[PDB]
Amino acid sequence: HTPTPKAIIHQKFGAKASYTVEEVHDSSQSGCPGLAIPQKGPCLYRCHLQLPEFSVVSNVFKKKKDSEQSAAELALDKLGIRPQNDDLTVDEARDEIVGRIKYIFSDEFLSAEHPLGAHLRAALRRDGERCGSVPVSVIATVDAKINSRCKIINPSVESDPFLAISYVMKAAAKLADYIVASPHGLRRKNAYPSEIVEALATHVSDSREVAAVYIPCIDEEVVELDTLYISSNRHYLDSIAERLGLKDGNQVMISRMFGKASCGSECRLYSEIPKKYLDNSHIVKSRNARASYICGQDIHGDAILASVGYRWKSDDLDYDDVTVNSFYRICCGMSPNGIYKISRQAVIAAQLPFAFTTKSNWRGPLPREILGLFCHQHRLAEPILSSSTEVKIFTKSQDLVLECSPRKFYEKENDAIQNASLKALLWFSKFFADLSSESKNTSITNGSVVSICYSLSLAVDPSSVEPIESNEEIEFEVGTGSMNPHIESEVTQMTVGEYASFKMTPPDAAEALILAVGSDTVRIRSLLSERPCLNYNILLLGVKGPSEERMEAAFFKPPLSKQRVEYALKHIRESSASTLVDFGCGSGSLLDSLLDYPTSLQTIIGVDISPKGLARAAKMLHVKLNKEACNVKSATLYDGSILEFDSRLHDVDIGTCLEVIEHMEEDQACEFGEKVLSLFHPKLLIVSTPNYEFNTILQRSQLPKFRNHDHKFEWTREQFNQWASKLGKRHNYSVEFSGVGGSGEVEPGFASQIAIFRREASAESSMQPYKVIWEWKKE
RNA sequence: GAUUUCUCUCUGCAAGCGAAAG
RNA sequence: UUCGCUUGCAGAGAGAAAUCAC
Ligand SMILES: Nc1ncnc2c1ncn2[C@@H]1O[C@H](CSCC[C@H](N)C(=O)O)[C@@H](O)[C@H]1O
Ligand SMILES: [Mg+2]
Repeated sequence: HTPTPKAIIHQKFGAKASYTVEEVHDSSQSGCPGLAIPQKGPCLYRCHLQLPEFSVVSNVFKKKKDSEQSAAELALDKLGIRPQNDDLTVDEARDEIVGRIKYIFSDEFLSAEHPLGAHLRAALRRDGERCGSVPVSVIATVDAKINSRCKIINPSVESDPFLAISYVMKAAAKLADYIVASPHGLRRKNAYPSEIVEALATHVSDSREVAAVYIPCIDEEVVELDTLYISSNRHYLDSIAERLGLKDGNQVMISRMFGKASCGSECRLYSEIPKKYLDNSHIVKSRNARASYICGQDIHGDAILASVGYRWKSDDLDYDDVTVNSFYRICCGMSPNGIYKISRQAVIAAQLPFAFTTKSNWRGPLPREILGLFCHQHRLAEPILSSSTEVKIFTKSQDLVLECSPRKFYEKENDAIQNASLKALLWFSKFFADLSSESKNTSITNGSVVSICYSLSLAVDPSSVEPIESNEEIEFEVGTGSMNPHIESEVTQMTVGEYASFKMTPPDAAEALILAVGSDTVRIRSLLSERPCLNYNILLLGVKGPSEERMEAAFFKPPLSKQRVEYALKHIRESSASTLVDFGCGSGSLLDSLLDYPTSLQTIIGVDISPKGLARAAKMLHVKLNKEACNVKSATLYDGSILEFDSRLHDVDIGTCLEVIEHMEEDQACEFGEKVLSLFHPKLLIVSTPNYEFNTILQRSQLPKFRNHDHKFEWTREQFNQWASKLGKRHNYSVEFSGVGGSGEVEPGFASQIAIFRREASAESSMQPYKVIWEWKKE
């Protein structure tokens, strides 16, 4: 385990080197002088680390988090990688161990917070000769110092736990100065000074029972509930020992911790210690199959599965009631299909799907998560996921145990990752077996989700009818085998509102699963000896059709938008002019295309109310006017509302307003018309807004049948034509209609309407509401 | 227990890119 | 304007790890 974060390293040298995050830019965005707008792009970071002497700085970084490491990275490479490089000399681990123990049985330590303190303190309360003796297993387990050292002296400790006990004893013998090995554990040589212990008893901060499990090594034997009792006068281990038949707790062994996700409590497996490492007839005991699986360590003889231990600033014992069904849960919790079931809270109801749709059609824990959780509990390294332009590898201690690669490259980081993670999970699921006839009592598409309410009961095939798994609401992906098959086939017939039921004479649920779900296990065990059937009762609550991925497509050969620009460009060259206005210049596409070709225009102007849009445009104009601007001499962009008059724009010859009107109110459309024609006097004006009747063709793949979630309205060819001509006549303009898209002949009409207002006739004050956000004039 | 590191998910927000019935 | 993709920031929630005055 080398996760050596430069950061933690600094914690070893006190909170003396302060970090400061500073935000700087990397010129990764277009440089545009003069713009009064601000495109707040991602800023990169670099960290400041003030260590006593000198201070170090990280160079540019994308992640605030990476930089802080980077500062610690440059702080330690300048020192000589002095803290990371330090590792243990084998014999030096014995010194740590030795010196550590010595400190533990020292006077002062007796009143320490560290779990040991309660253990050591508790050891004084042990009856008879057992007094003052802490059991070996505790000196090795509770304290990680001993473990970190023990691991270095021997990795074989992980597989064989009795080894840490022998190293503990041997270190105790070499340092016999205040440590005496007793048939009852380790004990101090001399009495704790009377005052220290009295001082201790004054401040103590004061018959409980903790149900656990009893695991036999004899396969035939049943695993049963064995409730152990803890008393303030006896170390909890003696209580466990007492149940395994032994005489001391000094005999008790302790496995690593496990099963938090499976059972919900931190567990240990207490078994006995072959008298060989203790004295440090001779008939070793039978290996305990079950016990060994659960904890991933080899254990002998019977064992006790329990969740007990001392916490920190407390003398109080912490525990949880492990029960018979906690045990079965822990097993099912080892397979991936099982982990999924437990994570989903419906073991008999769910199943680990075989395929991945979209992260919106899935249900329960992601293949990736349930995978990583799987490896860590399995004594393995986080799975390495390879993305190419998917390939997932499994690593455990430098050894490769699984390598996978999926053929389809879904268009998403997560999705390709999740699909590979399922294949992997299916494989491991093949190592432990999991995944009959039916009778019934009272059209759905793959890629849909059903919300059922199901109820399961175990009873004798006809005090015998007992509920096992109930559930009010759960959603299931349909067609990915994400639920028990019988319930799936049953449901795909049902329609919303129905309650169907059926039973399995031969229970389809592997008993380990039935036992994992059911609380009164004693009654469940009985029913399983006689003909037991499993009753399913489903009520359908809702459904949701197939997924929606196919979202966008190109319909018109040249894309609609460009034809619209082209069309308006034709009018600009056909009638030659000077000044042009762009009421609603999005990001400058009209102006983009317009400055790509030598056009007899003199000065351009864009007006828009969108700051995010005016920014993209000014940058484009900056680059476009740099190539030889064939004819322009004063480009300008105003952040303003076209529904407003600004004296700065006068003498407009050509006037563009490409489909903006439809983006505002129907009166705002009229008011805009009114002002543009009357106040600005454009010699020519081009307005576009799509023909509404066309939307019926595009649907084939405020109002119904609308294009944007922004359009306030949409017009028919007759609606537009009317508004258009009313405004025209009332202001002396010549109006002609045409569109882009299809053609004026084919009945649908044009896909987008266009009205060309022409001044036939060919009262002002100053007010500058707008705000010049960008300007430019050849000098 | 103090502290701290690293992850993943959720929602919020910003930006870059691409496209379109804008 | 609108949608989709990618990345950075904040907050919340779950999870793993490590050190702690001899
Ligand atoms: N009242 C108003 N004043 C000015 N601009 C407006 C406005 N209401 C909407 N707009 C602008 O109208 C634009 C509509 S979409 C832009 C289409 C443009 N013809 C192109 O093809 O690039 C948006 O950029 C929006 O900011
Ligand atoms: Mg529009």
